[PDB]
Amino acid sequence: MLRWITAGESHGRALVAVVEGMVAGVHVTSADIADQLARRRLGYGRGARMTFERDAVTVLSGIRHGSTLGGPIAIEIGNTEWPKWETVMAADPVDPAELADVARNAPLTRPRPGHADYAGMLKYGFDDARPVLERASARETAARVAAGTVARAFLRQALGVEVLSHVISIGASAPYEGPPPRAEDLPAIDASPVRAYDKAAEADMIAQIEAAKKDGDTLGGVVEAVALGLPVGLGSFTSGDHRLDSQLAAAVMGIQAIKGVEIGDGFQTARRRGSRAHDEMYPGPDGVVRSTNRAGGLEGGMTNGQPLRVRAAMKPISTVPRALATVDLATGDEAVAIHQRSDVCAVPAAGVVVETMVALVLARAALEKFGGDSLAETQRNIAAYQRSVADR
Amino acid sequence: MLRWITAGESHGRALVAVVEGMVAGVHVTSADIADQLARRRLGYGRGARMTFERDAVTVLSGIRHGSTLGGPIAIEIGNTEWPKWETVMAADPVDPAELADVARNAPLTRPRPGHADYAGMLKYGFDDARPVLERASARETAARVAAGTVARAFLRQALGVEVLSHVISIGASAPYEGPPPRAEDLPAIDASPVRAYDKAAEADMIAQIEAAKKDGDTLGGVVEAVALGLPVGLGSFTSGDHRLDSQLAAAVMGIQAIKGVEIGDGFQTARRRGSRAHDEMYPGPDGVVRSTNRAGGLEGGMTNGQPLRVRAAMKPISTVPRALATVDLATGDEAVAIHQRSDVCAVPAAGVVVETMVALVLARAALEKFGGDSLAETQRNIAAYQRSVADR
Amino acid sequence: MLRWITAGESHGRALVAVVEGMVAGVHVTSADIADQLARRRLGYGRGARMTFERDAVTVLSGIRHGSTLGGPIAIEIGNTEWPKWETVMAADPVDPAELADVARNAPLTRPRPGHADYAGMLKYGFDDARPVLERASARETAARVAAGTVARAFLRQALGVEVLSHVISIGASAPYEGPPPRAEDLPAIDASPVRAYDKAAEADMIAQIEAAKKDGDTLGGVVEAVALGLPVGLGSFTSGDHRLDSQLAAAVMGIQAIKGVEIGDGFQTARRRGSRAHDEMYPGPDGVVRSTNRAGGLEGGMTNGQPLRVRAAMKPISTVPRALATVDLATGDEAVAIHQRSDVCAVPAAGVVVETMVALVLARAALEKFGGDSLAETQRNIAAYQRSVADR
Amino acid sequence: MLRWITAGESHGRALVAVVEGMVAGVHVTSADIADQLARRRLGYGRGARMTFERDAVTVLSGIRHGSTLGGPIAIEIGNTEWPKWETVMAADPVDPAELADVARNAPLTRPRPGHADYAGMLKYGFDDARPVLERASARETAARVAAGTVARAFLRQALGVEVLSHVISIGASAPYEGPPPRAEDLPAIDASPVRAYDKAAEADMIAQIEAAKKDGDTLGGVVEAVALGLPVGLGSFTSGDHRLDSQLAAAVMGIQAIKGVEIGDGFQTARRRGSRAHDEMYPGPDGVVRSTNRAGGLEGGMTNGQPLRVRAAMKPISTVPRALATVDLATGDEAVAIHQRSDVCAVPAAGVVVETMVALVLARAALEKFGGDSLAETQRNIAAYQRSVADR
Ligand SMILES: NC(=O)c1cccnc1
Ligand SMILES: NC(=O)c1cccnc1
Ligand SMILES: NC(=O)c1cccnc1
Ligand SMILES: NC(=O)c1cccnc1
Ligand SMILES: [Cl-]
Ligand SMILES: [Cl-]
Ligand SMILES: [Cl-]
Ligand SMILES: [Cl-]
Ligand code: NA
Ligand code: NA
Ligand code: NA
Ligand code: NA
Ligand code: NA
Ligand code: NA
Ligand code: NA
Ligand code: NA
Repeated sequence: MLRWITAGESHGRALVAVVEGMVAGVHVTSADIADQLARRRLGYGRGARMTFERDAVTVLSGIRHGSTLGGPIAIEIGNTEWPKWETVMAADPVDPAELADVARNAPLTRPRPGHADYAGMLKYGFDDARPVLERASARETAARVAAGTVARAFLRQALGVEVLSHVISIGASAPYEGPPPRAEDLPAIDASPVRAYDKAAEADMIAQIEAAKKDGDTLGGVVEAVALGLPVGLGSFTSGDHRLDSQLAAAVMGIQAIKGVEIGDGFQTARRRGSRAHDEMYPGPDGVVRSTNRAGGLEGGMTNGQPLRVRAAMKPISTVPRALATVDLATGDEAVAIHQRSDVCAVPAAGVVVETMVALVLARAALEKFGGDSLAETQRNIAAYQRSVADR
Repeated sequence: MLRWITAGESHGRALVAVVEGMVAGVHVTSADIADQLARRRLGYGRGARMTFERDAVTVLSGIRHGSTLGGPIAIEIGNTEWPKWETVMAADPVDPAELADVARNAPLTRPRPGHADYAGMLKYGFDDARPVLERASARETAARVAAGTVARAFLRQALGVEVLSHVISIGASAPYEGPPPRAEDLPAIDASPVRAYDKAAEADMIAQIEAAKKDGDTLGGVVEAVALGLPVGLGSFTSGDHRLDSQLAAAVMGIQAIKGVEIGDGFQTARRRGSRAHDEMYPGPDGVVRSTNRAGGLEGGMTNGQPLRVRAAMKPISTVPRALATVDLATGDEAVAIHQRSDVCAVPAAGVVVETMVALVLARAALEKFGGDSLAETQRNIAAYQRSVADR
Repeated sequence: MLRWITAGESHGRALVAVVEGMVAGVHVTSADIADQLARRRLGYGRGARMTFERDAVTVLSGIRHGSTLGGPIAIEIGNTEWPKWETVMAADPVDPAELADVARNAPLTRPRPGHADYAGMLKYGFDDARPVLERASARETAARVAAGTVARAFLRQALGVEVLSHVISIGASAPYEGPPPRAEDLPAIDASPVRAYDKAAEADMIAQIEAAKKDGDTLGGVVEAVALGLPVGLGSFTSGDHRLDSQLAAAVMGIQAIKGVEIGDGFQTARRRGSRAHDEMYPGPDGVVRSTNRAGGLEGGMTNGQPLRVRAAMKPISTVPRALATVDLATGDEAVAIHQRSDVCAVPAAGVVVETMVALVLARAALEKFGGDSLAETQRNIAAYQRSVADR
Repeated sequence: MLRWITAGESHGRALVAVVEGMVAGVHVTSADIADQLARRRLGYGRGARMTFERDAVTVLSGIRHGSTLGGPIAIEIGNTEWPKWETVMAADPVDPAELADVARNAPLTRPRPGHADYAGMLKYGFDDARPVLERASARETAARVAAGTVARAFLRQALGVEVLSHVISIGASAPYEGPPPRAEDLPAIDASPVRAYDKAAEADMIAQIEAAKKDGDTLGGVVEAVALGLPVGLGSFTSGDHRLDSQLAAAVMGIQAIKGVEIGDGFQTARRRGSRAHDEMYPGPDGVVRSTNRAGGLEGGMTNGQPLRVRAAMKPISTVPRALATVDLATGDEAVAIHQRSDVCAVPAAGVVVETMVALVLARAALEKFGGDSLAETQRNIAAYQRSVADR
């Protein structure tokens, strides 16, 4: 089975992604990985969060001469700020007397509302929030995106599938409810300050961000990931855990700051009558065709061949300076929460991470159905299935 | 690790639930299971879907004298309609000539929009939808509820945790946005025709159902499961898959007809400014207290001690008679989809299933943190943790 | 992924096996299951352990008209002795005053050396061994064999693979070290009182059993499972857990009373020089051929196309009357262990269980490589792989 | 759950180990890791396999100031020979014309008997053995040992458990069948050229190696890992996969070149009568005591408190120069296998790897029973269990 794991602290020496169970023969390079990582730098005000200097990407294992080997793929992402943190986040012991004179090593005892700090401190018995926030930080999503690049390459090469995203709403903007983009629209989306597909929505969202920035506040939003070209029959109806919507929901809701996930029209579908809620089927040249995609490409836990549409609701992830009451756990005193990040809105970049998690799940589901140990083998199995479906 | 699996076809001989990894010493009985199963009969018009005769519950393994043994727990739920289906759904071969004279055995070749039928037929290479719909059917949720009863008993006995649900909206009703219920409110909720906690919302929802029923249409809705009494620190921030919101989203989205999941204020949180989106913390007698629960009891992937609130969006699950165009896959001809169920709205009963899936995930997470092989052992570990938290 | 789980107590109402992840379209019937279950009745003196009355087999789910459906397959095996145990092993509470008058309900507080009793009592905090021995009992292997029948059917139909076993040694017999049997030899083996393939070894083993029976003692032995017809490349070298020898060792060592597992010549291979330890390769008509199979069909974690040979060492599983000192945990007093079973040797029947566990692992590994959701799909993928190998 | 994964090719840039699910608060350092890695350099003739220059160890994540953080722990092990391989094993594409002039890049088309080469080439559709041998190589066991160090630290700190190993036999030596060593014996064992605990066996084994070295041959052997101080009740009898012997067998048999695994007296137990096969129990001051440990510390799938003894049979792992016939898969011609390693015997070093795999499994099983997210929490749970057992 395709599996992925991330490791690293935000201010540690490096991040690591390991992907296990990918077939041999998939073409992917360090440049491909760096290109996807660069897409996390996108978005109005993103420079408040990310440093200009790009981190070094190193493929440590599992790829030779631009082709996967079949074994575990380990990718390392450096931390350009490591020299500042090499004592505070040293792996090995440091003289506590030396540490006592390092202002940067001071414990953090005032948990931020909305973050892992409080519950994590209690759970792990930490008197300092540092070990919690270092691992909880959305910097970890860089490692996800490295892993996701492998999944993306597989999906394109094996199935001709493309994954992209666009932003539906930020703050109080009027949601974009038109058709999703296609792959050819990605350049324009990624050139939008808010990674919008619609110009009216783009202007509205930019205005929301400007107003929040002026007020010293922060915003969340809704993003839609779109996967095009999928075959019918990934996922299964045979049990709850095998339903592709279950798997996608796990992967997307597990992203930092995500508080909701929908497939297609989601919560709006729940407000519709059955006569207008579903996608009717009609005869077409090369099989059954639909005129609507309210289902968002999944029915009964499986891909139906329509575009897959997965929406994620992101809470505002940056703590508002001076606004939020908390408690100093060291003393029990009232306190004010201090922020770790200063960006107003991370929704556009969060979209890129949603794409990644969707790609990983889709690649896993494809390998479950089509099997194979090399790309050519998987491709033969796919072709045979496609022929058997066509011959119906 | 706590694990659960369901088996059975809707019209097969019986359903089976197996729960593996529950500690010994949890008090649970066949009567407890039957009581939870009875809660699936709740809801206005539910008798259109469920037969009056109650199915037989049999505990086959893993419980002795009302106490779990520590091994796998297998629960069987009979099918009162089996005599009608004992040939059509016979496990063993039947003379195809005999089968040819059984009208009930006719293949189903007109997939219903919104259901597993089409994709499942293609995926598994079936020329008949029967094997797909028999396993995809929400009758399988009975087996889930049997398993969930074990989880519920554990949560109550080990942690003093209660799980309940109430309905937020059905069709175009105005959503109930007030506080959630407590455990003591469950009798009144379960006595409501729409399992509502609010009388205004109840009337509105009943009206929606009446109008849909008159129009020969069907409805979905939104339900909120609520878990009370949880300790701080179930789930973790250490990776996406360990976040309790990820796990809950998987379990809830994997329920038939669910198209969206939210934690707390979910999608509305994405429309709020950071200054009003989160739950501020204040000093209190026995620790930190909050005045709001916008987070729905989870922050950074972990329980924070507030009520857990998980909302599920359900599409309308019953196919509207004569409304939906489809294709006869045998001929390629246009067709009209024929319904398998006739109930207008299954939202209230679906709430009971959401409760079950939440309970299973919570029990698994509790056993992950607190360990133990017997209830008394787990309880000692819980008490020690609670003391260590209190002593802060 | 193919998964299997067993549930049941020895004296409970029934056993249940559930197999999840088997493809649709595999031909298997209740008669096939009963036939494999009957093979557990084989062996000299087996009637000391098994009652003459055959247990009822019922397929509850996942098979229709003799063909798998693709969903979970649940098989129930009745307990003919249930009426004797229906109070002592009742699932629901019984008046403790009534129980106090039932001699059969007396707690067991004298753990048997060599069994789960002592450690299980301590682990789970039981003051009675009953709940431990009821689940630990090798009666549970009946449920394994039911599950294994599904795996066997798949292996035969998809790959033309056969799994069998023969006994190498019992007690102090001289081990049979000749070639393994082929499928056509199974009738003769199953007709042997000790399921031997060699007549000299058969006589020696029968003599050992006769001597032990006269002395009131018990015996273990060594069995070899053999799987024929496997394709090259099941399992992988990419990590320890993916090595097929790792997976087979887990499955076989997890059988009750097994204390050792070898692949091919195992421990003897460790005593040989490299010049005589391995299987040299030579040109042949339809590919590479070997003249020896010291490796037992696995090299570097993968099938090499030779017969797979897996040997299991079984300790003597029946407690010797009056021989073994133990402690009464209720009092701390010295005691003598009392036996639960009276058979001298269960090695022949244990062989049948080893076959089953090998079949389950092989079926899982085949589905991992070849994928597919229906048998025809898996078969096409297999054929394509076989062609690609042949074309080398 | 505790999980471990390794990544890396033998001649790649680096190896990586990731351990997920270890509690926070375990004291472990890069020096501890390097010390365990150094123990792989032990053994007569080991310098034929390992280069004098020690590889760099870098802890990338999951440990701060010598204490685990609770998140994933990633450890990197450098490759001192990388400059020689940086083109041949480059991750990114290299001009095939440039590669054509690099003798080191020549494909390997003559699979070695006894290795992954042949089956791996066929499985993955490789025309070159290089990608197979690079990942299959026992160099990967360095990454295992890095991960195992974390497990070892946890076992010592949480449970007072020590894991060690000694060599039982090499080639045709007379096996050492005396008592196992204790922790205090490790210095002497690690100072033995063959890591023997017995002086007679040591001399015999050294003689075997000398004779094989003179004859240009290679040897395997048998090693015993010993774990001391374990609590009663790790593992379970509730299913085959939960039996600790199953889990240990998987972990040990998954080590390169291992062809057999035994618990305690293993295969010899299968040749004994029940009256002499098991460990009788007697009253003692602080509980039940045994006078023998034929069981090797496990009964019914669980630790019984005696020393755990796990034996592994290793085939000879280095290919004998000029001895083994194979086939050139490029041409179909007969060929002779060429060796990748030149050491006569790797049994002593293999023992260190067996220790590591045992430690990982034991740590996982301990965390399953005792739970906890920090060491102090786990320790409290352990103490409470120990008290509850003592109070019996
Ligand atoms: N990159 C980010 O800052 C981010 C924040 C939240 C979710 N995903 C990504
Ligand atoms: N019981 C039901 O009919 C049902 C339908 C959809 C989801 N959950 C339960
Ligand atoms: N059927 C049996 O009695 C048995 C005993 C031990 C192992 N496998 C089967
Ligand atoms: N280090 C080694 O060479 C080795 C070989 C085989 C098994 N384990 C380790
Ligand atoms: Cl912040
Ligand atoms: Cl319907
Ligand atoms: Cl016995
Ligand atoms: Cl070699
Ligand atoms: Na390929
Ligand atoms: Na669409
Ligand atoms: Na208890
Ligand atoms: Na609330
Ligand atoms: Na088929
Ligand atoms: Na053979
Ligand atoms: Na600690
Ligand atoms: Na010992």
